[PDB]
Amino acid sequence: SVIRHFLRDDDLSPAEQAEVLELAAELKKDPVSRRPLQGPRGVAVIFDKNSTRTRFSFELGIAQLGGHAVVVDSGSTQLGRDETLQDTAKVLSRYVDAIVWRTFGQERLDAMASVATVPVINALSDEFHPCQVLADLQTIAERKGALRGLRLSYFGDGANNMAHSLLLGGVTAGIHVTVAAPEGFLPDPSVRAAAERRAQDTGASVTVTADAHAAAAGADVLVTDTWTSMGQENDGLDRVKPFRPFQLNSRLLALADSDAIVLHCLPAHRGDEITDAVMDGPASAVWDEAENRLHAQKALLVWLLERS
Amino acid sequence: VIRHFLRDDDLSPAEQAEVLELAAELKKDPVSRRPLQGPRGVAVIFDKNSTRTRFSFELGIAQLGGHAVVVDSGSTQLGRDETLQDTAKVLSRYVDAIVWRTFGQERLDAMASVATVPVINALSDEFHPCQVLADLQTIAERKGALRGLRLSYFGDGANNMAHSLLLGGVTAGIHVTVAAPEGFLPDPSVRAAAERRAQDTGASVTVTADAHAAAAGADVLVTDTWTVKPFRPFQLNSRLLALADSDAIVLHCLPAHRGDEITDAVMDGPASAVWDEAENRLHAQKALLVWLLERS
Amino acid sequence: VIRHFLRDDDLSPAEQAEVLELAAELKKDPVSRRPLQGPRGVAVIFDKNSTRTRFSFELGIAQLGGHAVVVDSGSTQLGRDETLQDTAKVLSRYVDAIVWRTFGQERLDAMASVATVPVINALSDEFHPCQVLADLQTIAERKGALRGLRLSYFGDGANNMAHSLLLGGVTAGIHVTVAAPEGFLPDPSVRAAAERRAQDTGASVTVTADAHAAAAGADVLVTDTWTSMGQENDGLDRVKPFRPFQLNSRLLALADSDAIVLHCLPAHRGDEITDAVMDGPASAVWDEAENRLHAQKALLVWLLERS
Ligand SMILES: FC(F)(F)c1cc(Br)c2nc[nH]c2c1
Repeated sequence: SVIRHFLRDDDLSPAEQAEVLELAAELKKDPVSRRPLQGPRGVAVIFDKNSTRTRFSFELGIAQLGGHAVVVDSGSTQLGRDETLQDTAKVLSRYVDAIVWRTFGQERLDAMASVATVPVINALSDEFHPCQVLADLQTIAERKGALRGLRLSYFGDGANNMAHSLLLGGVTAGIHVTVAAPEGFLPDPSVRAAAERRAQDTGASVTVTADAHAAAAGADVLVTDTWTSMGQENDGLDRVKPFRPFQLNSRLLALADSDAIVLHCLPAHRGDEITDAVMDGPASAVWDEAENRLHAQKALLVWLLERS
Repeated sequence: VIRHFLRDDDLSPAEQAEVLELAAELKKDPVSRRPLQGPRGVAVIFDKNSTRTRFSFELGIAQLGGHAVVVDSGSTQLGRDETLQDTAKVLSRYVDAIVWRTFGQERLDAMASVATVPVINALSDEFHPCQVLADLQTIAERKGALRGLRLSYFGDGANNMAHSLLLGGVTAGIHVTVAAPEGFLPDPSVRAAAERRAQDTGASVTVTADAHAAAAGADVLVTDTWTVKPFRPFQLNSRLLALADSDAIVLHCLPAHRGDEITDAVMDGPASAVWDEAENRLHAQKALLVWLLERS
Repeated sequence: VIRHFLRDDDLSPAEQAEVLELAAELKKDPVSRRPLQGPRGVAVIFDKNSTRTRFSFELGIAQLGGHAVVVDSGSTQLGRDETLQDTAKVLSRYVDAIVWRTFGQERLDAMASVATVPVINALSDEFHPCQVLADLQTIAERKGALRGLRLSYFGDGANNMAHSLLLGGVTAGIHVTVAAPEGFLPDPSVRAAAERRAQDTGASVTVTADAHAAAAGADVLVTDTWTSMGQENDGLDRVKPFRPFQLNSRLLALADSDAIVLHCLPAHRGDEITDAVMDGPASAVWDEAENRLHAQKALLVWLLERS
């Protein structure tokens, strides 16, 4: 049987992503009804950098599937350094049934997935955050119903992991995705081209614009994220001035549909990419969105384990 | 309607009695209560590591059917853009309770006003209320009724054990004496809260520099590490112990620096209940969790 | 009496055979034994971290129905804050067994002298007895009966793997050879203990600087890294003396044609072992690594029922 991995959002076809999201809704209703890891079987959860959301959602989600998460800070273990990556993956494949890895370069994930004989999941990387976007899609479906044909606009740094994954995962769900970002901060060209091609299959579309007002108008869903990740703090750029016109504020939200909702991958810098009034107001779905990391990641793991 | 346990007086006298009864029932049947079956999650967060706090809470939560997500001090420095209100809101979607070892009471109070699940003070600078629940469980199983008993704490009277022994002690009806040198006395608002609670239970509060009179007729003698000249007269030694009531029991929340605040002869002797006391952290904290969860 | 496992000879030949049989049974049926159901707790304490030791113990304890409380080295180190005796007395109230990776053997002996639960040496400076249980399980599943096999270890002859292959090997009736350069020889007390145990089992102990002689006709070839972190600053050139003892294709070709190769991992490819040997048909290093899980579960089951 071919071993399935989930490193980027387009690793699932449109029909596959729909199966995962339906399973996420089922598991939210009945959270201990699927026990593929009963035993317990192990799952490795490896961090090159920590995250409250990633830690809590995976460790508890794996336990609720009957399994046992072994949670490792790769800084402490010096992964890749004390032995080859291939040697590590061969031994992991003997102790666990899946590998969940938060790491930086996408090439590292690809390397691990090409040698491991268990599913590899990208918990969060520099280029993609596909588990967050599964949770986002679950949240949108909860509140709006059918995903096909919705209009979603993302604002801020157009080349970070959330911009890339909202493009790929959004068009895989049939959502028309707009990225509003200033010049110099636009999506990676190969990611954009992949999203445009996948959008053809689903009847969705990809738009990239510097006009925040135009991106917000008529939108069903508005999304933003922090303007700067940790690796970019020393990149030499002013990472405030280019982004101020793209702030998700009350004025911008008033341009979207009356029933629009707001999403934000945590953490948030209130006053930069998003204001208190929007973050804490009635259109915000950020806390359900964070909860749904637990359910959507469980669904992904059930689905990958069962097909591998 | 969400109950928290940040200081000993957060429990009324009747409520503390319920928790201690539950601790005794759970010591006898440790897997008979499964409110976290699933597993449901509990966060166990350390701003500063505490190995013995981690053992008792992590195993206790598991024996309730749950799964402890244990976060050590290394991640205390939250990353860029992380807050406390937002952390509390997210934790409340993943876990059914939050156990937190932090420093200032201000931080505990802040988490508790935002979180929609119970918050437990695992250990703080001002109070150690889970240790005192275990201490009261230890006294009761060895001596029976706590009301009327006479307890004396020796040493640093300004630290978290002195404060919690005052508040939790008088909540149980114990006559509490702190014996401490001049610069190391209870915080005055804590002392006043304890004097107030004591009127409801028939207990009392005494603060003295006279170790001999604190030990004289004591039923329970407690000490704790000092951190050093001002504490030497309060050393819990063979000599003070002779002054107490017969069958008096000695407590010490660990670790002990043998030959500083307490002697080998007292700690290894037949008055010592220090090992049962340490075990009872497990039972008393499980009881507290069961009790908080069913009211929240 | 409470049984501890601090060194390989803590098990008699008969008891070691019982543990290894249990490891084969647990490999077949990994969740059929639940002595820690509840869960009961097991302490897994690291004075220095070992990730593969963490994985195997943490999952193994869970599959016995228990809950491992894992303490990494980022906590205040045992012994500094209170006596080891005091710490052992508290641990004994919280858990049913203590698994500990520490440094000198006297710390293990101290903890076991007072603990009322079994103490297991996860890994120490002098011995690695759980790794050698996994090694023996691997050899037995690749070779059948252990008695009379010839095993040669190459490299630093005084590290924990050399000492444990000597002790655990002769306990199983294996003729053990340590091939090491002058000045890196087994501890004499350990060599004498292995020589005495070998009289009971028909085994033998050989120590030699002749790598070629040690490889010739061997059934099992073993090596390990030449240097631990603790040794990086010891002032020795820790490469030149060891290159004649590299486990490479030429050395392997001297052994029996059905010989297998073990390495407790991690490996430094190109130093103590070559890519060709470690990725070739004689290598059993991946089954070896997996068997840490099964052999340590067997040990825990066995110690818990005898204590
Ligand atoms: F699979 C093993 F063996 F347990 C493992 C896992 C990790 Br994550 C590691 N990081 C450095 N060495 C490692 C070894």
